[PDB]
Amino acid sequence: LVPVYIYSPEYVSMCDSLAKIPKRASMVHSLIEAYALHKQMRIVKPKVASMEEMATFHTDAYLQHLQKVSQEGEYGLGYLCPATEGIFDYAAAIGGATITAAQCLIDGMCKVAINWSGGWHHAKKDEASGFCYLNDAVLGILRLRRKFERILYVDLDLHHGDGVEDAFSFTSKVMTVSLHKFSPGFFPGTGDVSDVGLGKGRYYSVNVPIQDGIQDEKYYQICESVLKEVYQAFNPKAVVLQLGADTIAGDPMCSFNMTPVGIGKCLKYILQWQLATLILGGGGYNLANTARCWTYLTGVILGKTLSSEIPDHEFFTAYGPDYVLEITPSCRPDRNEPHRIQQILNYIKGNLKHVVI
Ligand SMILES: CN(C)c1ccc(C(=O)NCCCCCCC(=O)NO)cc1
Ligand SMILES: [K+]
Ligand SMILES: [K+]
Ligand SMILES: [Zn+2]
Repeated sequence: LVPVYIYSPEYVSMCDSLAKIPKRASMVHSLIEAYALHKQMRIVKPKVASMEEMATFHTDAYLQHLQKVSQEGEYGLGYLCPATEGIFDYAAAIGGATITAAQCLIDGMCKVAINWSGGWHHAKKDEASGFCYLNDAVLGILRLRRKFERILYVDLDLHHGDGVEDAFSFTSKVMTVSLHKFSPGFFPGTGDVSDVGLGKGRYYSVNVPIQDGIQDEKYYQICESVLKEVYQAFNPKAVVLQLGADTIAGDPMCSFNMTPVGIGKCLKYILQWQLATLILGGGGYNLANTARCWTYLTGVILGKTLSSEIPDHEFFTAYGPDYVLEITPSCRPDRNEPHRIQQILNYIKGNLKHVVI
């Protein structure tokens, strides 16, 4: 019935410590609360993932090493994933939160479960990557598999959801769809349209490479085109949706030129399928804009229209100088040639023809 909102004071305090997005969790929760949206959701405390729960995907060797280094502060713990004190605990908290959301969906407690602090899509079974030390999305998908036969993973973060795609590269039980920037030197470097999965999983991986400057209209046209085909061919029983906000105009990633409205249209399209849906966050480095985005998306989920004026709350000053919920696109050029986008969409349409349930 009402959406499940994964939250607890302890969980947010933990997430707030993440070095790349300091206090972002509190900002997001704070704005959602200022709009009184929590009163329309079922608040559920997340559990902490146990070593064995994390091991449903990650290797013991990796988890044991992560735990060891987290104690002092060849597993990818380099420049992007430094071994800081307590990182194992922060990771287990987020993995546990996504698993908890998955469990709520399986129990039929709700049709939609939200963990805005999740979405660490780059982590591999035995390697940390791109600020991600644990892949909570994979953990949630594996939990959902207990109830739902086919799971669709959709990743709208600016970056390719390589960790999730790789985890399920060889299977047809989980289809991964990622829309992302694909350019020379842009992390992680994978996900061209020709990347369709491997072996029994061939054609069960979908990738839409996009160039700088994409805006809401074209982005939704692409997303609707792909998801329509995906739904028809794959007939998913549940969905895990990653909504990293690093695609939003104003993000220091300076790549895409989206607004929450565009991402909201993609979300609505998925919500109309009326399937169990696990909602996750992800990237988003302009903190106030990420809070604006996810708060607006929470409103979309609840079917509510929010006031344009940012309500007074703990982080009010961060929304200056205009203090409004809407985000204005930049004047950066759209580098996406219509013909190339059309080619990409047709290539994908053709690939999905190979998918038959
Ligand atoms: C010259 N020098 C020392 C460097 C140059 C470039 C990078 C980099 O791109 N790093 C990758 C940035 C991480 C992208 C992950 C963001 C995200 O939200 N993923 O989902 C690093 C160092
Ligand atoms: K993506
Ligand atoms: K797959
Ligand atoms: Zn990202």
